[PDB]
Amino acid sequence: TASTFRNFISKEPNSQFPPESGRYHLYVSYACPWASRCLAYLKIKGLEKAIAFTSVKPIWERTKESDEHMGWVFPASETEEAGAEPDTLNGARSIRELYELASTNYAGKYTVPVLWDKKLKTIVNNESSEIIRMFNTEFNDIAENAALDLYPSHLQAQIDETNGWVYDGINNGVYKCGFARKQGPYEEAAIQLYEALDKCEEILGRQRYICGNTLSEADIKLFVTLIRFDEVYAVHFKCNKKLLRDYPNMFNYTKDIFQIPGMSSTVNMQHIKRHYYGSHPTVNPFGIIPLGPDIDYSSPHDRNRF
Amino acid sequence: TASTFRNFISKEPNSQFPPESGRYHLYVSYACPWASRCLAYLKIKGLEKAIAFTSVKPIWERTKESDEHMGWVFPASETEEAGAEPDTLNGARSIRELYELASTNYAGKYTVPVLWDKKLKTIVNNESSEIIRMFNTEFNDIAENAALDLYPSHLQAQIDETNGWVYDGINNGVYKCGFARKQGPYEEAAIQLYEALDKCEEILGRQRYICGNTLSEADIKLFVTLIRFDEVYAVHFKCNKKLLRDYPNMFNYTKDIFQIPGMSSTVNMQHIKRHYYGSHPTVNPFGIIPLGPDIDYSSPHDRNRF
Ligand SMILES: N[C@@H](CCC(=O)N[C@@H](CS)C(=O)NCC(=O)O)C(=O)O
Ligand SMILES: N[C@@H](CCC(=O)N[C@@H](CS)C(=O)NCC(=O)O)C(=O)O
Repeated sequence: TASTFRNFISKEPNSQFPPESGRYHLYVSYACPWASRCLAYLKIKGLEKAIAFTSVKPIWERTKESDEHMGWVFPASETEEAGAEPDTLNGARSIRELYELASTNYAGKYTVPVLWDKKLKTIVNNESSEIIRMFNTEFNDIAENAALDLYPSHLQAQIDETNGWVYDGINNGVYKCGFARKQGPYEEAAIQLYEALDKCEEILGRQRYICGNTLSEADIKLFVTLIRFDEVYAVHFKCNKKLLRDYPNMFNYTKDIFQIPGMSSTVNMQHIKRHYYGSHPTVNPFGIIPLGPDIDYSSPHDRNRF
Repeated sequence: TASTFRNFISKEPNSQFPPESGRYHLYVSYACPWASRCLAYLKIKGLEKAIAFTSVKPIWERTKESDEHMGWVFPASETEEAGAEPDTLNGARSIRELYELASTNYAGKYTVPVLWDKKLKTIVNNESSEIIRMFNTEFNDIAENAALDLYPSHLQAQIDETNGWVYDGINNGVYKCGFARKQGPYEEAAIQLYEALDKCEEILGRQRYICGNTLSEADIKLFVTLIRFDEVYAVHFKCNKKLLRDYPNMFNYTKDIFQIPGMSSTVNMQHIKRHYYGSHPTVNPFGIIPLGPDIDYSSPHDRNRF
């Protein structure tokens, strides 16, 4: 009956959602940067056994017969498309169906990520920024890497501040450029985007990570956008004043984070490219997929110089 | 009454078109690479006084009321749009109108360039490859730079051979990528495109120009495509396996040719970008113009190292 799903896992008494192992399930798309945040945290914090995940198909399809709604769909079998698995948990065929199964009063969009609860058969949370916070603290009793803290108290002020202008300028900014229907609004977003990127470039020139000498939540939010920049945003969203490849610091910075154990696991460039170029006949009518620079992010970087 | 306009200026007896000064007129668009070939030759060979030129508006508009045909149009006045001038010669309002005025039996496309004859009130030629040949030899009696030969006999074999695979792979190849409606054909064009570009890169690593140590016709045909690559082809036509900026030889090679006296005169990046992104609601519905890297091609190059 809920109109929104913004609840939290909690190690507190009288909590609807305690951090039990095998209880929760993460629904994602490799293509979506926001969902990719959560996949990164599962590997970084070592929550693989605690929380399994399933990825939908990259290209949108029709979710129902009665209306022409387009969105995320699950494959019918494991062999239908690489990187995608059917929803064996609830037998759903689309993300939309999972929401409807949780509540007929849901008023939001049918988006990923989705943190599902197997016990109450409901959606705990569908906000990536919140999912990664509870992935960072609430599962430390069973996390393979409990010590690792991406949101330590002494950084929260700087992380929240960084997240601020990085969200508006970069994470969400690339979409402002792509969804712009007028020249003025486009240039506003593009200008502000490369102001933010230059700002990052200067920071990462003095230190290894965006908020100091250690990895933080801010780095994961930034990385998921950068890893998609030259292949998608630079063409699909017309963000071409400068490519990531041309930012020496951010470029090696992306390689560095990509090469962190378990991170490359969460980058599926096929799903990334297939989704953006294949699910928007508005912006890309014939659904052609650019060749792309095909950069090897496993290749050497210079970020150890710090 | 002619169905085609493929005639030649000639210093021969009994020739319909002798190379008289002030007799012929060149109609172009700064945006079109093929037309830009001819502008380059006018400045290189020093034919400014001999042959005047007029540029149409970059963005296509309706040419008639009775049908919805879109194409080149002249401004009504000199102040309507920079880089464009009205057709004061024949008072035409579109390129289409110039063709119809030449012959009601014309069966080709209403394209630029157009080499017009003021005497017979007709179109001499509308093929860029041919226009530049007669710009190179037939006006040497009045050319400010008569000595300069871009198609000297001892290079014709190599120039024609270079022009061969450069036309299919690069000059026309970028369009094969952009007009591709299917993935397979796109990848064919994109693959073949970057095979040709790599081939150029290797050549220009051993020598200054594409056909040896001196500028030739082959260089002008290549340059007009390269100067448009990162701003247009790399995004609009999805040619993004590699940007020109990333080819050190071809990149400086483009700067070198750009800086040849009178060449920069023929590069109007505004017209270039406005046309491609503004005249195809098919490929680019909202007609948004990417910010673009805004490269200064007047900046220093390393091509004198030869
Ligand atoms: N606020 C959400 C954003 C999630 C989101 O925008 N997801 C996109 C994928 S990139 C989506 O599933 N969109 C589906 C739709 O709008 O139809 C978060 O940060 O987690
Ligand atoms: N074969 C011609 C090609 C000219 C050409 O394709 N021009 C284009 C501009 S890039 C044009 O005027 N197209 C107009 C149309 O097709 O409607 C040449 O090499 O000169």
